[PDB]
Amino acid sequence: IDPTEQLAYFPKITFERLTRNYMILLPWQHVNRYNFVFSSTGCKVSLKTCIGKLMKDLNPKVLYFIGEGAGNWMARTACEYPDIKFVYRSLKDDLDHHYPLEYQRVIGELSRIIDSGEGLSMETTDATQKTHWDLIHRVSKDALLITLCDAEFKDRDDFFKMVILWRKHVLSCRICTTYGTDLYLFAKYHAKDCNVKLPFFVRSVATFIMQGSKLSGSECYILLTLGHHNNLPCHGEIQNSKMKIAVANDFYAAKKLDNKSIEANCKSLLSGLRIPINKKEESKWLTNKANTIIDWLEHILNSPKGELNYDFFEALENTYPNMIKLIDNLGNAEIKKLIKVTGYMLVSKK
Amino acid sequence: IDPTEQLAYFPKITFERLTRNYMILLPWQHVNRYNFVFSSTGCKVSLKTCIGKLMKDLNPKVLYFIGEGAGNWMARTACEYPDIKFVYRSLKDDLDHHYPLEYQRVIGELSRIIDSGEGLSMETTDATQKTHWDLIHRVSKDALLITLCDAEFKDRDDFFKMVILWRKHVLSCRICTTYGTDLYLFAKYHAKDCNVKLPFFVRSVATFIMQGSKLSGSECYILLTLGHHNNLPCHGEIQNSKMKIAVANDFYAAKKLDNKSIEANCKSLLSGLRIPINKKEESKWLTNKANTIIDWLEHILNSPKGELNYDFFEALENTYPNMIKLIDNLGNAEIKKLIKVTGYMLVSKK
Ligand SMILES: Nc1ncnc2c1ncn2[C@@H]1O[C@H](CSCC[C@H](N)C(=O)O)[C@@H](O)[C@H]1O
Ligand SMILES: Nc1ncnc2c1ncn2[C@@H]1O[C@H](CSCC[C@H](N)C(=O)O)[C@@H](O)[C@H]1O
Ligand SMILES: [Zn+2]
Ligand SMILES: [Zn+2]
Repeated sequence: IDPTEQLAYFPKITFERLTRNYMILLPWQHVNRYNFVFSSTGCKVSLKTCIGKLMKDLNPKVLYFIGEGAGNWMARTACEYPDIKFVYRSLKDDLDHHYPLEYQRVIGELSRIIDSGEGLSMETTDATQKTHWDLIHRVSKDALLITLCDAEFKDRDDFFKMVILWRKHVLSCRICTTYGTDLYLFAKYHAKDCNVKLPFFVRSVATFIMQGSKLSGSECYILLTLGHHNNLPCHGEIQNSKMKIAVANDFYAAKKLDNKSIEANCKSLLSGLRIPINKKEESKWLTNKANTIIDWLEHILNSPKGELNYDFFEALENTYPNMIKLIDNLGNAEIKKLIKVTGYMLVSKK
Repeated sequence: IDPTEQLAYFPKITFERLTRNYMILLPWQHVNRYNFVFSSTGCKVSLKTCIGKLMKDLNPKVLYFIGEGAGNWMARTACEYPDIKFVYRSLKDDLDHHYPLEYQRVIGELSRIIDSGEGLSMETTDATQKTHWDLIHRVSKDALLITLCDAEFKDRDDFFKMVILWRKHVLSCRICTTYGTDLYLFAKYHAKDCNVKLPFFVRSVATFIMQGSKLSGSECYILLTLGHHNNLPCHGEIQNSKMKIAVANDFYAAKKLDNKSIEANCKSLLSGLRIPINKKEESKWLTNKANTIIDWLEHILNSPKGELNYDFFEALENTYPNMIKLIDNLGNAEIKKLIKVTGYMLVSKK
């Protein structure tokens, strides 16, 4: 139940601040996330590593987490800083997690989350709605020193709607205004448009590019404060930083592995067993989906041990026939689950 | 959506009214129930076959169904009599179905169920509680001409608690009393104690022994009316009637087979495909449970075609090694699902 002891199940995070390409089809950023089931985002972004000096400078007693889904990012934060309380908000709908199901799993209980948002309307859970930020202090009367946002907006221009609303709150809140300009919002951002100017009095301190970010996108985490408005990054800038990481850096695997989680993800993709190789250095009964799953994992089993980097991952994709049959027959949720189980196999090899 | 056309998915019911034994381990009474998923009871008992002449004599416009789980018995009744409305009650708890999920499936909608019991307490859903029978006319102001009970009471002596309560209602109900003694309760009964006398003024018209009843039990359906109280059956009497059926009679299979249901039950026991035999007259990747499932179904595939009766079923059990490994490794819900899929395979053979 000790928070600092649970961090051993979390992997070492590599990031970068602000002609060789890989061409892969699988979400390989999920290799070192085998120890997690409902949410996975806690493995790509970490507060102690990315904005650790900022957490020292302004010691927040309460952290405000918006658009947090299953709460894995919040969960790692609970392990990294075992004396910090949390305020949780995530969009209330059928399609996504609106309860910290992963936090509850790795931490044990919701005691440290003083306000989980239990008993709130669809409107008061949406970061793009004024009433959400109005009811943010409904329990915690602590200022929004550091506000974390990981919301995956359907129309990406909703990012701005919540940025303006964050600004509007910190500049019109009895609690927050007593801290001045030294208030930060660490939000996930996709570069839909190049060199876009931030709303009035919103400044980008730093742009963070994650190793655990999907290689094909333009996803980055930007530290926002109150100050003279500047331009946001662009697809190009992020893409070269993302690519530079993939070549040089290798994916770090969690020091300790949670067997209960490994087995959870296994049962989750398909109800069938994983095998250790006997090397010591018909399948007609399964459905088309169940076969493609086992056949990929068989290829991983038969494949030798290699460094956990996009060089070796590209090789595993190029050494497998029916790669396109695979990506078509398995949904985005299944392929992500697949890589968690694949990464475990690759870590447990030799 | 036509009720009479949906009866083709229901199997022909064989029953009996009131030294050779089989020794089987699997619930074979589930062979002809491949077309059903949430509930299965509709295949062992039918009103048009068992008490068809009684439904003619007193034409009920509304039928009262208590302890009905997923509502498959009610569903077959809807097909057998396409102009009858229903009142539904089943115990409200987490462990069992308290909504007619199977009726909704085979019929399409809950339009014919005038009172599904939606918005009732745990107490008003329990047949052993006075308030249940008090709120029975909360919608339907039609007398309890024929009341059907299939409740699977934890302590079997709760059967009497509801029988006395049924009596107490029909003899103290403004609506019901206007019909006199000619009121019937068709209830499931287990012979816990031999020759037990029914409560005062409750008479057993007939005792019904089903082919689709579990061979090892003492389950029977007894038609109860208001009259001089008589004795209930006993384990012995039922057992010889149950055995007499198993020897002579063969299980009738549904004329038409619902592919959507067959596939539902398949996915339900394990997420893997069923194969047609190519005769034209490693498995290390699966878990211990998934293997025992496939290995049994492989034995059924390799086995020749035979009559759907306990003679052939005993033979299939005696021709299979690890029969005890099977019954231990698979729960009562899984083995029941297994036989539904087994029966489909046996029906689809040659
Ligand atoms: N407009 C909006 N306002 C608030 N939350 C939103 C939103 N649009 C999407 N979301 C939330 O954003 C989430 C993206 S996933 C968040 C994962 C999280 N960082 C973790 O590690 O657990 C979704 O689950 C959804 O509930
Ligand atoms: N005391 C009680 N009062 C009412 N219902 C009860 C009960 N004890 C058990 N039950 C119900 O009895 C059901 C037995 S299964 C009923 C299946 C039904 N004939 C069909 O074909 O769909 C359980 O689902 C449970 O909800
Ligand atoms: Zn505030
Ligand atoms: Zn009445």
